[PDB]
Amino acid sequence: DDEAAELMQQVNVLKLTVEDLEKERDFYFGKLRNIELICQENEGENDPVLQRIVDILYATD
Amino acid sequence: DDEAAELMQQVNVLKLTVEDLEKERDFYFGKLRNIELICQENEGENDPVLQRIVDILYATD
Repeated sequence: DDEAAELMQQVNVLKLTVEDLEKERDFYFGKLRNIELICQENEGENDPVLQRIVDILYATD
Repeated sequence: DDEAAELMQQVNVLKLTVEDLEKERDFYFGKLRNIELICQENEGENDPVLQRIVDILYATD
């Protein structure tokens, strides 16, 4: 009685959590992609500020 | 036998998924915050390109 019900509730909770995180992850990622394009389109400016933004975008750690 | 075991496996899978998404969500979010600061520090430039980046950062949809 207990065990299966407890796990089913946990699954439901984790499913809602994953859905919210997925949407947030995609929302933020979308912004980064839009920003990456803006930087790319203006590479001809030789702007040090965009270089900083570019380096942030491509950083691994 | 089946039910409880099936749900326990699903929980384990969802836990791993949430952990990965959380780290990705935070990774991307961190970049956006760093970029927001770069834009803020250079607001005195009146640069239309940074205005575009700022508007992307603050967009809701």
